[PDB]
Amino acid sequence: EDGYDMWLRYQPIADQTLLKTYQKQIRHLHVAGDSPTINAAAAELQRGLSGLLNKPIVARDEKLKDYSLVIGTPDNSPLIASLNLGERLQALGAEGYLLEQTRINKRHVVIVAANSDVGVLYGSFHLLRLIQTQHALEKLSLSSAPRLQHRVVNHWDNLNRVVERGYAGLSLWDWGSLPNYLAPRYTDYARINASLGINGTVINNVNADPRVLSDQFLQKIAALADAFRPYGIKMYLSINFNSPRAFGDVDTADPLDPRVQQWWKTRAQKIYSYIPDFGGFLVKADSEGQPGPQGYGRDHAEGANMLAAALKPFGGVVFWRAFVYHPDIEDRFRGAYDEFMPLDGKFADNVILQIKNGPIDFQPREPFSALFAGMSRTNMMMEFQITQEYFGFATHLAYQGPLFEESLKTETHARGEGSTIGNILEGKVFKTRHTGMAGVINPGTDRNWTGHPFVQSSWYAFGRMAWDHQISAATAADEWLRMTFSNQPAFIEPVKQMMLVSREAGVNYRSPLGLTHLYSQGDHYGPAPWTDDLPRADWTAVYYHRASKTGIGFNRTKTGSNALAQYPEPIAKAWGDLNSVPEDLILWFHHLSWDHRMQSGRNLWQELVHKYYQGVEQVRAMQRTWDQQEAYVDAARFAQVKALLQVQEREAVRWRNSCVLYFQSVAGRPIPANYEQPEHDLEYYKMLARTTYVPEPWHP
Amino acid sequence: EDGYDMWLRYQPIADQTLLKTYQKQIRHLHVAGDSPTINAAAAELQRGLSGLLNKPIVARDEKLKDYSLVIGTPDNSPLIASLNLGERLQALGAEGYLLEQTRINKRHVVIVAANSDVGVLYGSFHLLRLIQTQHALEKLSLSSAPRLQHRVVNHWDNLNRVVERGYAGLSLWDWGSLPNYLAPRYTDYARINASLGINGTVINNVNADPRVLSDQFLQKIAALADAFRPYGIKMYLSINFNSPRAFGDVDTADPLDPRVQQWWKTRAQKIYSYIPDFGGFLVKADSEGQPGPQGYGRDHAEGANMLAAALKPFGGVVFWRAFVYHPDIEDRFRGAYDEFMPLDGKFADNVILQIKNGPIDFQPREPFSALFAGMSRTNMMMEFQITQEYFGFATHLAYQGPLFEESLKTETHARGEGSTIGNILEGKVFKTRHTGMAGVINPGTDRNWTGHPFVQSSWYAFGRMAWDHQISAATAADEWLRMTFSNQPAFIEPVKQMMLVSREAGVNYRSPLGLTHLYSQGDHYGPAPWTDDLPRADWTAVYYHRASKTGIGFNRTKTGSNALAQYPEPIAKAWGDLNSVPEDLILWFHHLSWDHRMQSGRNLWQELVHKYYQGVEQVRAMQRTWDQQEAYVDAARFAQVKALLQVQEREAVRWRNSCVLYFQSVAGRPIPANYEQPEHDLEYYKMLARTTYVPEPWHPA
Ligand SMILES: O=C(O)[C@H]1O[C@@H](O)[C@H](O)[C@@H](O)[C@@H]1O
Ligand SMILES: O=C(O)[C@H]1O[C@@H](O)[C@H](O)[C@@H](O)[C@@H]1O
Ligand SMILES: [Co+2]
Ligand SMILES: [Co+2]
Ligand SMILES: [Co+2]
Ligand SMILES: [Co+2]
Ligand SMILES: [Co+2]
Ligand SMILES: [Co+2]
Ligand SMILES: [Co+2]
Ligand SMILES: [Co+2]
Repeated sequence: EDGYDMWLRYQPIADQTLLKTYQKQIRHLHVAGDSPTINAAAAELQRGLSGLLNKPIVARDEKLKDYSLVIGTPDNSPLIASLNLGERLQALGAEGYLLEQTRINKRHVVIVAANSDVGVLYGSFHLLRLIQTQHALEKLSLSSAPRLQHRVVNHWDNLNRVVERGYAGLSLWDWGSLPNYLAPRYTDYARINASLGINGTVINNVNADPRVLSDQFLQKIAALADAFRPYGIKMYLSINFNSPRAFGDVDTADPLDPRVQQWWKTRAQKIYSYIPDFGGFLVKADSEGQPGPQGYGRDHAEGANMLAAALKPFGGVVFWRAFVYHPDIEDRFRGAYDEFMPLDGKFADNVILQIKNGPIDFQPREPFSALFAGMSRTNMMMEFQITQEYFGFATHLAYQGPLFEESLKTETHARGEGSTIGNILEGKVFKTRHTGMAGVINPGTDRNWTGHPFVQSSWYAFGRMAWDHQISAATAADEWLRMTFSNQPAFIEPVKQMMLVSREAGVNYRSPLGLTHLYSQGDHYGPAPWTDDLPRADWTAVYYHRASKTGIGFNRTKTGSNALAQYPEPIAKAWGDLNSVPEDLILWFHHLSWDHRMQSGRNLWQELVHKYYQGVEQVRAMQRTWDQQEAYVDAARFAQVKALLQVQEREAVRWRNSCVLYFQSVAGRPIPANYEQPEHDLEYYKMLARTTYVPEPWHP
Repeated sequence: EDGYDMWLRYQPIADQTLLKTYQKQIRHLHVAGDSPTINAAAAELQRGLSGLLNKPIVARDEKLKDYSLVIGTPDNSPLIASLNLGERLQALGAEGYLLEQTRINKRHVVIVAANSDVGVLYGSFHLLRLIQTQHALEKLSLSSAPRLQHRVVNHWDNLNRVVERGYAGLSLWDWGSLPNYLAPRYTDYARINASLGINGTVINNVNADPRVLSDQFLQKIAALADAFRPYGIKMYLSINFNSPRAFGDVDTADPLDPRVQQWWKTRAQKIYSYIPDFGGFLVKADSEGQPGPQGYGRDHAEGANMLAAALKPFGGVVFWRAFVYHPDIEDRFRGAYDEFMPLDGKFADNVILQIKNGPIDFQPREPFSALFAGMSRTNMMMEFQITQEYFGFATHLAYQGPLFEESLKTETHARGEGSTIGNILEGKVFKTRHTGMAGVINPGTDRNWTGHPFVQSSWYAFGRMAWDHQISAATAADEWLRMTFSNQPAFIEPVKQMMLVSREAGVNYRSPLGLTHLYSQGDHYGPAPWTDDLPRADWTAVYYHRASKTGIGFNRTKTGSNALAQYPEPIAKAWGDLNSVPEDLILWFHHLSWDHRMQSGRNLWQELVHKYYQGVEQVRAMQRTWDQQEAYVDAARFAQVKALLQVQEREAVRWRNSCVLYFQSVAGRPIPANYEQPEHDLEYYKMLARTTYVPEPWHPA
């Protein structure tokens, strides 16, 4: 087990009694269709069922045999059509499916039925997943349809193949051999994502390279799109807003200039000539030095709509990112909301605003982005981070399922109770239909795709939750563990719990209690809570914590930056009152004296120290848990995860010591005597922050 | 087949009659020894014999059974000791071995015998290679010993894991998880190299990062050294000469300053505390902006000997590179020789001067470095390039065996006939202390290690030739093809010939007839023969070709730069006379009229055009040959190679068109009508040279 198969490990079912039951139920595979998508589904079931059932199961179009798996749509499978499923199939829409044990002409069958070929593909992966996770097929009757339209992955890949915030190898896209070489890995990539129902990929960096739009690269990109197409995955590209200028075709990129409008229209025509089902564009504009409409004195709707008009005739959409923040505003927290709220309703219907979970930048815990509860006439989609930019690159174990679930189940009170982020994303709160979730996965050429084996779990949870935003972190972990490692209950339970606590451990040894943005700049690998004196104050650490001798925290109430007024009144009320604000967010909104007493009975200084030490203890406990699993895991992945956890414990100690000593130097309070005192001083940790190997190929 | 096993593919022998013979001969595996190295040999034989013979063969220390493979030294194997092999075995030295079908206590056996445990490991790999290449074991009686002492690989790896002139992925060394995580791939890397007898590795870039010497990194590096040790591979590091300054410990790096001398002594003590058998240092100094003794007004012997003194108490060596050339000399070709000859005899005995094959920079064909025939009182070693910096990155097929053989068999006449480069390296010409060969391999994390499958063949040939410098490119290709793809004769023959022509094809479409250095600067991906106006003239293209309306070539005879006078007289004579100079080197030494008539009957302009067009035709023929092999190769590697050959053909056309049109613009002569006229004009190719995606993660400064 080198991890190349990820969670699609088609190994013989270990439970011998259960295996016999599956072998009795699925003796044949019946597939009448022959479209590329159905062929992909048939190929997956043939390899999957053959591996899991430990016998050759070959896809055939022959007279129906007893105990068959039968797949198709009413349009390509007369057997499925003969069942007259009607309304039951109608509720499934364009991507849903039905899995059911039933009878066709007295033959025992299990059907994978859908309206479309892609629905059949998704249903086929779910059928395999039921077997992978040792679920019974007897009396099976279930249907599912995705809750979000655009379920996409994002890759911050540069064309030189270095990945920005990439800890898993070089970019998968081998430009030097494209379009000529159709590497099997491109198909495996499609299989991995299709297994989760992901239907779109943005292959290139948001810090966008205009070359992706050149003929040379569109031909290369078309080969990738061709490989992804049978798996239902549309191709998307990040664009550079100054492309008309970069190509030397127009002397401006102003979206109101007709020559610019025309340049994009012609470029869209060129794209669709190579990729007739091209999805559209991802846009990072007027942010962190990336060009945009504001560079020409135009607004974000003017820029987005210009691109959207170029795509409209071809059915393309614009994912316009809301990650924008000017350095001269009072409070970066307020930035995106103040930029986009005035534009609510001004965007075309093929524009979707892509918004990070929180208003800062993927920090270990952030409150929900106020834009989600404020934009009522604009399509929106979520952007989550999977790659561990802020959770320890490829050496820390940090399952992100809990972060995603926490976000999705957050009640916003935007329009009564039930205004959860998930419900907003689904479109039910504000009544929009163009919906989605994007996940910044940044995998690479490492054999296991993600570097750290457990980053696979985060990619997994993300795709499951993009399909159904109410799926819990626990449910996704249970499936992933079964698929990736073992179905042994004695293994599943402790490892699931280890996964579930890992996110919180990552918060605790870095920045608990509402602290944030304490990382070394600009690499983000280790601690640097002392960081000050950068060209922009909002890229420093002290800007966020505002620690002094008397207190800590950032006042975002009415008496401070009043960012709380950007939220619905029930949220502003709950978070603005010290009696009701969650302690896990408190320092985002309140500047508190070090003597403030917390729910635990500790004062704030004591609670801060307790949290930092708790995070290290949580890592140590993960170490012990993992060591207990040696009998259930292959020796190679066991040894790898054991080793990485040692690296993580060492780094967590460095984080803890650096931060506790830093805040001690500012507060002037002792570390309570029960704790192991750091043996080195703050100056030593400032030296480790200069000399600690930053393990990433890309650099700021 | 994803190429991860490279040439150690232990799959069942396909010839069923032959398989049965092997199965009859090797029924058991007997190993009495238990040192780490013997254990590694035993594990290799267990997995190798089990795979090749398609039956479980487990290494055991039990009473000898009939039809056993028995391995060991007289010191660790009483069975081998009982044969009283004496002088025959002893003559094979510290790394050699004997493979022999014989009898012990009336049992039929095949022995893998050596004086040392590493000799047993090397012999075990040769035993497996005999089976992998379908050689008979009946009456087997062969011995071998390496002809060079230091058989080393070099990795131009940066600590961020980006590889300089690396076309095969990120650096293998995962610094973020070291030393804690002992990745299996580190052992597989040691197996690959040990299978060729490679006994050293320099893991980091010659453009050296001082951090490798920090305690933090030495701990990491020690884990790698630990993984490599059972396989006989010593660890070496490239050093930055300014390290005492970079560490903030000394305000100078002057090798004559006692504080500097002491810094390195203390540093060596720290290294050896982590890695007790550390091999030593590779040094790129006073070259291309890298620091060195000349920065302190000292010479390269003063610098090298300072480092060598630090290592001497621990048995370490300094590989001091001769790749040095100042921008203000009249002819770069003369540089290394003029720098180092005055220092011949001044280097300490644990210093070895590491010299590239040619005096420029790994160009597709270079004449031999004159230093090899001149330095008669200094230890020398060869440096060859495997990574295809100048042969097309990871997209062109270019087996380098012929380049290495061409070099090693070149007669230099240093001390009369028999003064081949190989014999010089072996120590037979000048009678020297330390010998060796280094190969810049630059593999990475790509599943197949080398990107292009065929780069594996170059690494293979390199290690084979480091063991025995008289091994031909053809022999190494025959072995490699058998081990990597197929033993079918109908496959081997045409693919071997394809491999053998591939180097020449790469010369032909880039820079034939003694032309050189026509690449895009500084990435080296594509053609740029017009390159002029760089900060240093010796980094341009025009500096080398000197093309004009009347002629082309660089005068290195007595009437020009007289670089020929740096060679032994018979070479200076042969190359300086137009009647005897090889046409494949001619423009290195002569500036010739475009009307000069070549051996073929063509004038020089016509010959130049013919060679550039021939190179493209040679790639097209490689495509046709490869297509004919579909039945013999697995579908995945077949498809990959087919596709890469398409990329190569397209790029070779770009090269051809760019260079022919460029030289045409200068000569003002027509491309003969028999040749297909380029798809576009010279200005268009000057545009493709700005627009053509450079497929490498690393970029020049
Ligand atoms: O989302 C973004 O555009 C940016 O997000 C930040 O988290 C990363 O540090 C930066 O590399 C990205 O370009
Ligand atoms: O040998 C060397 O030091 C140099 O060789 C040249 O061929 C390479 O362009 C350069 O990247 C190396 O550093
Ligand atoms: Co893994
Ligand atoms: Co980059
Ligand atoms: Co735990
Ligand atoms: Co206190
Ligand atoms: Co290969
Ligand atoms: Co670099
Ligand atoms: Co050929
Ligand atoms: Co002519």
